[PDB]
Amino acid sequence: MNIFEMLRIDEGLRLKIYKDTEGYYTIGIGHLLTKSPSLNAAKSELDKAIGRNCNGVITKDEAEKLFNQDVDAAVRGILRNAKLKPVYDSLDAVRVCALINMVFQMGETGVAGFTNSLRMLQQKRWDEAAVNLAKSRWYNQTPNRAKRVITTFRTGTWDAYK
Repeated sequence: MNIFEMLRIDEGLRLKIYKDTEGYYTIGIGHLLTKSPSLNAAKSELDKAIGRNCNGVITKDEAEKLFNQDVDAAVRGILRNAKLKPVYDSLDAVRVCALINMVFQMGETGVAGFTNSLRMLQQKRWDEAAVNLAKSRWYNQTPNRAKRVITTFRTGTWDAYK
C-alpha cells in the first residue's frame, strides 16, 4: 500500500464530470474542478487542466496525470503550512498518508482548521486524535472514508484498507 493506492480506493475512478459529497463538480480520481454551481464553469476548468475540448469526458491516462498532480499538490500544501508541517514531522510512513488523504479531500486550509486534533497528532496522541476526529463534521459527512483514515492515524497500519 501507499498514498496513491489508498486515495484510489477512497476516490474511485470516473471519466465523466460528477458531483462530489459536497455537491461540487469533480472528475477522474477525486479531482475537484470548481466550487461554482455552473457545469459550464467546471468544463472550462477541465479544458484548461487538460489543454483540449474535453466535453466533460477524459481518458484514464488523463485522470492519472491529474491524480499525480493532485497528490503532489496536497503534499506541498502540508509542507508550506505552519499548522500542518509540524504534524507531518511527527507522522511515520503510514500515518503520513492519512494526513495527505485529508488534505487531498479538504484542502490545506480546511485541514489546518482541525487545530486540536492536529496538536494531538503532533504530540503522537493517536488514540486521542482518533476519538476527536470521529466527532467532526468531516466524519459526519463522509463517515465511511473518515473511519478508514482515522484507523490509519490510530494504528499506523493499513488494516482499514485491507
